[PDB]
Parts: sequence; structure tokens; C-alpha cells
Amino acid sequence: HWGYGKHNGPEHWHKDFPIAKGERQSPVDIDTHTAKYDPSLKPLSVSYDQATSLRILNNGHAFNVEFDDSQDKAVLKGGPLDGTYRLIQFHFHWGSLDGQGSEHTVDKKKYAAELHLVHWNTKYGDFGKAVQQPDGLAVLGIFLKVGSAKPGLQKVVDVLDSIKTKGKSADFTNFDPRGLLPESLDYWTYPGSLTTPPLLECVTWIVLKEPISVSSEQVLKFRKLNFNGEGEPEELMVDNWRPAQPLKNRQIKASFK
Ligand SMILES: O=C(CCCCCCC(=O)Nc1ccccc1)NO
Ligand SMILES: [Zn+2]
Repeated sequence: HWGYGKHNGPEHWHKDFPIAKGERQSPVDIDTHTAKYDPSLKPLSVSYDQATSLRILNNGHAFNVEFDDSQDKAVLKGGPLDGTYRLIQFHFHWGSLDGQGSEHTVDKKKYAAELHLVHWNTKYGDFGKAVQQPDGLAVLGIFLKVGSAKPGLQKVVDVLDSIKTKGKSADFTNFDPRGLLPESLDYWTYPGSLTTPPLLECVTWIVLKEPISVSSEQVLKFRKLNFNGEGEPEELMVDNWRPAQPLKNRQIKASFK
């Protein structure tokens, strides 16, 4: 099955998922001098005050924090989006070393990790229908750099010991995702895809310009998770990122000059 190893990693995915070589694949390098400022872009509207987190899960390739998406509790609107997108889950991609781990890059610079807040367009009724549509998902991407600790991340860090191996889950209620946001909501946006199989081309990407800082100790704890299930040989969950893909016939737009 697919993964991030030498024998099943990103360079092999096209054999099972031919869309890997498609026209709107993610992630991409953001060339800041080629991005086009678009004055028609609206500020993002992030309404997370009523978010209800439920559970944290190690799915074998990352850990997901899942939210109740049965009502318009935590929504994303505005920016390049039409309509209302509900938050369903967030997860991270990270590296084995501080100088790699993000999926998107900025002028070829890699960050230590990248946070993806995943939202789906409510006009399609459920997440499984949304992923079949070119405007089905909106993913907020936030870069992590190593520096000062992020207090709002510590509750996530402290539960990771309980979900070390694939398939483990733990109750994770009352987590407020507003503690993961940077001060500024300036962003780049482009049409893209999921960065894991099935690589569907259903994502409006919104990548925030301002990184958040996390401490070395916080990211070190991400690197203690395991790709494997319990009782299987230990494989550390590191470098679960896909490299940048060709931009092809797409323009990256910026909300700021
Ligand atoms: O791809 C991304 C960003 C969006 C991830 C969305 C959640 C992953 C997911 O649910 N994938 C999936 C979709 C349809 C069918 C099977 C898996 N990051 O890796
Ligand atoms: Zn992701």
C-alpha cells in the first residue's frame, strides 16, 4: 500500500493513482515574485468560536483531530470562496529534521511542518460528495517554524503518547483551533489537490503568509509517533510530506502586496 518509504513513497503513487501526474496537483512552490496581487480577493472569515472537537486518531500516515461537522459550527467563508465550508479535521505534515517537513515551499524555502485545516463545501451535503467536485474542499495551510513554543499546541502534543501507533484514537474534546492561527490572515491561493492518495483535484488552497512558531521540544514529540500498528516493527512517523509538483497552467494569487 502507499506510504512515504523508499518502496511506496510519492514517486510510486502514480502507478495506483494516475491523477498524480494531473494538471492541478499539490503542493507547489510559491514564487513570491510571480504571484499576482488580486484586489478582488476578500479577507478570510474564520468562525471557529463554536467548534466541537471530538477525537484524535493516528491513521498510519498522520494524526487527525476530528470535529463535529453535522452543523455549521466552525466555518470558513470569504477569501476566494463562494459559500460556506465546514471544518472537519486538521492534521500536520512534518520532517525528520527542522529544515524540512512542509509540503508547500515559499521561494524554495521549506518549513519544519505544515498544518492543514480541512473544510468542505456544504452545498454538496457530505464530505464524500465534496471531494468529487472541483470546488469541494478548502484547506487552510499554515507553516510551522522552530522557535518559541506555541501554547495552544501543547494540548495536542501531550496526547500523542496515547495514539503512538496506527489505528489508535483518543477522546479529544474542547480543543479550540483558534490557538493555532497566526496574527495575520494574509494568504496566497491557488486551485489544487489532496496531497495524499487518492490525490483528487478538489481543493482550493489557502496558504497563510505568516508562519506560527513551535518549540523544538514540541516538534520532537511529533517525531515519536509510528507509521506502524502495535506489535509491528517500529517505523517512526517522519517525512510524511509530498514534494512540490509542477504548477502547469495555474496562477497563484496573493491577498496582499
Ligand atoms: O491532502 C491533504 C489535504 C486535504 C486532506 C483531506 C483529508 C484526507 C482525506 O479524507 N482523504 C481522502 C479523500 C477521499 C477518499 C479517500 C481519502 N493533505 O495531505
Ligand atoms: Zn495535509
